[PDB]
Amino acid sequence: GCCSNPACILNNPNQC
Repeated sequence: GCCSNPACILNNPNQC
């Protein structure tokens, strides 16, 4: 999901 690095990390909401 977002544990590695999709666009999630940029905002760092979920980050997994």
